[PDB]
Amino acid sequence: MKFAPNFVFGTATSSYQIEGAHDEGGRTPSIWDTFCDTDGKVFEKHNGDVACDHYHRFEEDIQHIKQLGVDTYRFSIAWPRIFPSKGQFNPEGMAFYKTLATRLQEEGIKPAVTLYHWDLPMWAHEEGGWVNRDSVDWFLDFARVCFEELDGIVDSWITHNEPWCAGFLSYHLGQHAPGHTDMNEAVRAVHHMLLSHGKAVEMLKGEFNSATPIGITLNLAPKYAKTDSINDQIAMNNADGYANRWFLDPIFKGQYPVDMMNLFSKYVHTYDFIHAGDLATISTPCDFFGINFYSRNLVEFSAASDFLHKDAYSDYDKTGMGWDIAPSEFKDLIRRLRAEYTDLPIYITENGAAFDDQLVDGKIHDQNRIDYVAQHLQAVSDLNDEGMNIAGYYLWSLLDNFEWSFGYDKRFGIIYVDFDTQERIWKDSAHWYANVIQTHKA
Amino acid sequence: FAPNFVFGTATSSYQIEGAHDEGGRTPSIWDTFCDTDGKVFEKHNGDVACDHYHRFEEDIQHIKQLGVDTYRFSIAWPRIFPSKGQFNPEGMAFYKTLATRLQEEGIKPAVTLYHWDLPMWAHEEGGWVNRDSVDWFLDFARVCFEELDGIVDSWITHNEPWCAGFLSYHLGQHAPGHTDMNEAVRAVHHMLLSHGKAVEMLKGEFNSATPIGITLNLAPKYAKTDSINDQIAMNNADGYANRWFLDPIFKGQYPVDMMNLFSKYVHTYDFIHAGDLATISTPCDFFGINFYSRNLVEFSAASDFLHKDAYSDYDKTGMGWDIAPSEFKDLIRRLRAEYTDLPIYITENGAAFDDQLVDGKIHDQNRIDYVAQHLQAVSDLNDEGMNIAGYYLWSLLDNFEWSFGYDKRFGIIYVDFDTQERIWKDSAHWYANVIQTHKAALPQ
Amino acid sequence: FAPNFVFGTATSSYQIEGAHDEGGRTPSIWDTFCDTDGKVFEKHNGDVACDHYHRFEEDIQHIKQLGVDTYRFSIAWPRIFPSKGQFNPEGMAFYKTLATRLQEEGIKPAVTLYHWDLPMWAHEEGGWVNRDSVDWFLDFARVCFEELDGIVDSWITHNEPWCAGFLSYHLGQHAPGHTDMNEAVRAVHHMLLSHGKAVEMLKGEFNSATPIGITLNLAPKYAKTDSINDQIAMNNADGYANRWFLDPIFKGQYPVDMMNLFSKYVHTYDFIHAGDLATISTPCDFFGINFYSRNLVEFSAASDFLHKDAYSDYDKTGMGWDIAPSEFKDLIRRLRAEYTDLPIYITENGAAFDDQLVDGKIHDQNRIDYVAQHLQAVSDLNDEGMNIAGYYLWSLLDNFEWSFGYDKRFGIIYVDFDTQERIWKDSAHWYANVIQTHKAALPQ
Amino acid sequence: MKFAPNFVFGTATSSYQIEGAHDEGGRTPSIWDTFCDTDGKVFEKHNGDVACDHYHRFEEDIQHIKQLGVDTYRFSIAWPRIFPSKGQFNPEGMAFYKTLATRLQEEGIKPAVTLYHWDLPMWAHEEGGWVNRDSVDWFLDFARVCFEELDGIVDSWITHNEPWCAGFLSYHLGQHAPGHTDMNEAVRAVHHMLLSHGKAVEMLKGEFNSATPIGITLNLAPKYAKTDSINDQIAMNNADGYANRWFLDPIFKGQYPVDMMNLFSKYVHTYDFIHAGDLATISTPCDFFGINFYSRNLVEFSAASDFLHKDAYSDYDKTGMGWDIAPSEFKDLIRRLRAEYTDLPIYITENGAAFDDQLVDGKIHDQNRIDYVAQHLQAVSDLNDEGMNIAGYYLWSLLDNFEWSFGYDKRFGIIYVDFDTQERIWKDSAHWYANVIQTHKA
Repeated sequence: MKFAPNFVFGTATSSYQIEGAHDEGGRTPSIWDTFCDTDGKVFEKHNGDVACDHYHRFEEDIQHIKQLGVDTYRFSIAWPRIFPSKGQFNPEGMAFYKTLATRLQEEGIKPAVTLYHWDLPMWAHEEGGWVNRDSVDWFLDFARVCFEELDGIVDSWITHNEPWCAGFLSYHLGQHAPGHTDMNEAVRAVHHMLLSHGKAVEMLKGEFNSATPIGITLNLAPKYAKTDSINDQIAMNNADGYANRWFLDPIFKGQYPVDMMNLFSKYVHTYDFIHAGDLATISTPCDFFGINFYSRNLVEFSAASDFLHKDAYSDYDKTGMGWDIAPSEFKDLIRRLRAEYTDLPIYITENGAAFDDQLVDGKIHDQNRIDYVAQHLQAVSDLNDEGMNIAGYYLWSLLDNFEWSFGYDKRFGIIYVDFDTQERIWKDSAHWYANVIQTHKA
Repeated sequence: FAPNFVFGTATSSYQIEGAHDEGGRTPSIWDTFCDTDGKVFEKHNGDVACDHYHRFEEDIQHIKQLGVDTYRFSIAWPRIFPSKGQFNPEGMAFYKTLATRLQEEGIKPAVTLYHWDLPMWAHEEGGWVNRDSVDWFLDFARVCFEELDGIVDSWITHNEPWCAGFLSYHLGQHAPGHTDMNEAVRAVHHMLLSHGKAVEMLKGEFNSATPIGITLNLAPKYAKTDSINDQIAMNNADGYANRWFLDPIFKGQYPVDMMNLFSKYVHTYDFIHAGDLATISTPCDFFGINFYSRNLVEFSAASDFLHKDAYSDYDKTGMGWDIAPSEFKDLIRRLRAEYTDLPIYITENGAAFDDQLVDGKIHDQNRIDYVAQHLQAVSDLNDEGMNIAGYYLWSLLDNFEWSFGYDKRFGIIYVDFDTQERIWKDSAHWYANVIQTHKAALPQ
Repeated sequence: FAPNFVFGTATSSYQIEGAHDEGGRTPSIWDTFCDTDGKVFEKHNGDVACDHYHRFEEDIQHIKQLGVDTYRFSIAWPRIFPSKGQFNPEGMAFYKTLATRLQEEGIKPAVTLYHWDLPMWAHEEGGWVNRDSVDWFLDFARVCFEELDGIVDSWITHNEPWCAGFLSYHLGQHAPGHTDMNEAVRAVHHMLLSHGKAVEMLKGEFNSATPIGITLNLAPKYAKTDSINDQIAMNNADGYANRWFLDPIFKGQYPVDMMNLFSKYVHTYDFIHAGDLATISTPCDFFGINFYSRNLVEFSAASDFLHKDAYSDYDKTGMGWDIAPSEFKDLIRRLRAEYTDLPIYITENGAAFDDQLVDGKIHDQNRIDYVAQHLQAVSDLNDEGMNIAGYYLWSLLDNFEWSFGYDKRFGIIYVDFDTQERIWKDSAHWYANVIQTHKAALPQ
Repeated sequence: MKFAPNFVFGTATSSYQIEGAHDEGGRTPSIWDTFCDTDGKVFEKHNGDVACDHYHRFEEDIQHIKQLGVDTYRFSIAWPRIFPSKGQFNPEGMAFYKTLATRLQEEGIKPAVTLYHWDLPMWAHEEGGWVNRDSVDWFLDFARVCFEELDGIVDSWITHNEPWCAGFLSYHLGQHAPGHTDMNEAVRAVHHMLLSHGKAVEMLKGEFNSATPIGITLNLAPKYAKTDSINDQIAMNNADGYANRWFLDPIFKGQYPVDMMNLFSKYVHTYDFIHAGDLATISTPCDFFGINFYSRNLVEFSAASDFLHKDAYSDYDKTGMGWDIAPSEFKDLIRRLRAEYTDLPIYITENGAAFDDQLVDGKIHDQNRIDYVAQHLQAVSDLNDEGMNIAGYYLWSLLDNFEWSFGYDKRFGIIYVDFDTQERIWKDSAHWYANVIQTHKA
């Protein structure tokens, strides 16, 4: 495990998962506030009302981040804090992020700032949300004030976090807010996310004339055929198209994959929501490429599935989410990206694991989480020996937090959080990560 | 309840028998499915189960002490034809003895021919997807009729073709675990046609008057809202669960709304031959219903069949199923209005809850309450003229609950699967007392 | 025929009027469709047509000499509202004069409001796909009612929504020529709802007793063989052509078998709002039927709607359509058994044949024979109590036959489109004599 | 117009379209005999009972071919003459083809022999025809006796003619025999045709140890988008997949195009009829590549079409089939094939046109057919100047003949045939073609 002196270590969070203060500072509800309150959607109707109370306790968390010695803190800006109503900027909301980023710079920590990490304002939802092509303009007005007020104190920008989740998981499979099950809505939502990404990049580099590094973050889950049958090859292909190529191709090639457009045409009977110039804008050149990586999926064919695939039995070790622990597949992915897609510097903007953490005598001996991270850092190092140019690794997450549809039932943090008292207790993985970074610095 | 109302309790062969490779028994599709990775909870299987093949006398005594009029069980096809065309007298002898012993104790044997244990040899030739499955079943039913018709009180041809057909060949959750809608409609068709042919054989060729019928699981479907989309959703859920089976049996046709919907996958219906539906709808003596719950549903634009489950605020069993006795009543009234005047047996009803053994007892007041509510509904329905002739409580014993393995307990008698000890739960004592109370109300 | 049976003849505005840019008229979807390459035979159009807007007096005299009780015509929406919200008195004056003149000659005006000439301004806002089309139509119907209700004998709201909806927005053969099943179901819905709302307006707001109804083209469907696949095929052809329209109008619902089939393309039905179907099914005074032929169909595994045309050995018209008077009778009997007791007008029936002008005459014995057979069928049906109150012969004049242009002649009067000369075909003389003969049978 | 001395000129026919003698010499009916007799399927129930009576008049036709001066005569062998019943070889049927090819060699004319040109025996149809994987073996037994008895006197072999027609037009669109409309049957039929091709090639080169040149003939119709909209791009893609790539990819890449497998999965819910090794065999190396080329298609998107496309309005000059005259598109095609698919030598195994031929004073002044051929020969010459290696051109057809579902209503011949009397009358295009070949020979 050897990293170039240039390599950045990071840790990451998002606004709705940690901030709390959900109705303070002028903040109006997001699609996730109301989704948490919809029956059946979130584990035990858990919500982000209080979360990690980070809005109030940000100073303490800055100290935790300082003590880790990470070069970089990745966080998101709450859209509903900045534009709590349409066209109505909220200076109090912007002040919190201005302070946050100023304070991080003062402590010598790079702010890596995600603009959209899933907390769409309810007023936007009420007009059709991401399905409405106007969402692109709503997003640009949000990005514009962010750039006006923060570009000078931010180290890098990430436009969108996981449009597969915000698009497909949210509007097709109905597991994430706003919980719809409509493939036409989903492809329109994704398209508008990606186009909003491209336009914000053009805005930053054109009219702001800024050289701040900017890119998108995609979650990528490499897909494997259970057998070598032709059916299972189709299945892998289609799982891969649905999770990965539907996003990679527009961003890097300026095209959607026609094989997936044909498969999606069981629901989507026109593609005229893709206007001339959209794909050129989606593929506007960026400074780096962000990857959230958690696992692979083994799949096989299903004659009864619209998209011709279903999950297959996996015999791998699994995290407490039930996801495969899959570092070799992480390496397959990165090689593929370099062979097929891009030469840009890569940041692993998220990697991490939930395990059934046990608090005993004020400690958390999360050897399982240590083993997970160690394997993936090892893989990064080895990939960097092949010239794969992974510029950095941000560990998800700084803190245990609101894990979406699972609520507080799933802990991804290297720092444990008692959600009653708000106490932070470093897990063994925090102590170990701090040390790994220090060893690299020598 | 009426003086001729029957109280019962129910099991099936693979879920209780064990002795999976004894007495000439060869593997069923469930034996191999249990061994297929990812299909059954912790790869649990029916190798031992409740070891009933060995302990049947003990279980008979349990049945006797319960005071039930009826014991419903199934015949393991792989015990009877362990290979194609090769009858196994030792397998039949177990069932002949079982039924004789029940009669000797004054208990009516209600016998299910097919409760899901298709022989592997049949599966290896295409299973229920193959139209020859009708003849394979017929040969099975024929020898059962030859050897047992004199000793059984009633016959049930098929148990839950929605499960054996759709859950098994379309949704892949039950053996053999396929996910192919064309296989699944062919499978269901052959099961229903096999039922029709078995009833014709019993009444024509055997000239027997033994009551015979089919058992369907029926799950009434409700719309979340009154929007037309949600009405379409309820229509299609109800077609998929219920009407696909009820229409052929009682009307001699398949519902064309569902044929059209299924034509996203099924591009020909020529597997339905001339005469098939006339045979499927051949007249029977009763209609068996397995009832557990309702489903509340709504529309989904991204679903092939236009529906998905909607959130339910009902009290639920340990399966997460709604406790839905009012909906049971809507179901029974609907059947009388739209489908049949035949006498109805509730061939299964019951519940799984998280049973705790404490100081040798099982305080399953939740199961008691579940059953009480449905018995009350039966009684009420019978006051309306709805002619429910009996109720069989699923199940006598905790047993192998399919893809959930031994993790879900439906028994009124607890079974410790390490020791095979039977321990009566509170629900067993209570059920025995409910039957006594009903008998004490009748004039002797 | 009965003493109050009416004989008629029929046209529509765009097919005969001409003067396409005069009198304030702005273009319809057909004007622009005729100019779109590949859509209409030799890019023929309705610029001149039969020049009836100018020659109406001559045509009235022709109608008078025929002796018909009724003349059915349509009102050009682009003459009345040439722009959204801008009423055009000069356009209305033509129709006021026309109807007044018909009355003065003792001829009943049967008036079609929508016969396919949607204004381009409406099309540019989404046409019939837009729910606002209901209000646009309503404003059109309102002024027609205001200005003409006193002078018209009956109203027909819509002519052939299967054509205006499916043939136009799904199969792309008629204006505006789209091929989108979601547009097509929305279009049909808005046409039917517009009908319902217009009838409510006439009877509620205008408090008028003028008879009003809708006109559907209906094409009875037959299976090539008795296989279930061919039965499914006939079911789906009949749903697509007929039941999609009959069920909402007479039953207040859309057929769910067809909703399911159409869900290969249509993934939500929330364009049907609360109240829509109650309004669509509002009671009317008669039911209009345009009848031309049957279709024999069979199954096709490769067709979305599971059917295709089957070979027909029937005698055929110059359109290649079956000559099918027996099937006309099955249709009318079926309507009385399953849908309605309302009086029926045959608002169109007729045929195209390859007419030859020779020495100033047209010997169309083929058209005579076609019409004779259907008139005989009407008479026979009326002896059975089937209550067909009238028959309107399509058409008075050879005219613009849509995507076929002037290449197909349905008139009983021949029109030389170079000179505008009208020449009575043998069928016109014969029809006049048939009406005389019927009048001479009645006691004066 | 200059052709290498090596360039071969040809003319072409097929057995059922010219032979007649339908019930003589032991010949049993083909799927086309019975299709012609099925109501509604063929123009005026025309059939090949007599056709051009070539079975009897072959000597005269050899003389016509001689007089043309063509290097090559392309013809087909009637399967129902060779195996009129399953497993029952018919020496009388083989003798006619042995004589035919011996006589052509004696006159110094290369026989180019098509094995399957659409006349499947009714006994094969009765067992499921090309849908049945056993069709591969039935075909091999036919090919085997052909090779045994004819390889020594044949100049080249063509395994199959237009599997798009024999597969898709015949089993999906129902326009050709046996007239089915079933997409599952169609893809199975095609697959078995292609696999039978590959196996026959392996047989010829392995167990026969023969070096006779062998290849497949595909009809290829290049596809063009009406506009530059994304929808119309999808439409072009799918028209191209359906007509061309579904055949080109297996043959040259050993794969089916997954975009078309996904689109076809509206009807075809499993692809396990493609067994391991099938695609390797389908793509077995061949000596040349045969192209039947007639036209292009301009297409546009349709939301109501399963395969997302429909024909668009064409303003090009058209033949009497209504097909575009499209030589520039012919050149697009050949360039593409060299850029994307193959370097093998190409034979244009069919090119020609039907026009409303007028017989006046014993002549046929078919200037329209001359102009058509001239443009395409010109295009071949120009392509050969770019190094596109078109080794030869066979003009369809030697004779007016039975044009399938159009019967005798469509005349593709350079030699007119009175079908009452059987008289052959050279059209002006015959005289012109003869002369073009002679000019090349100088």
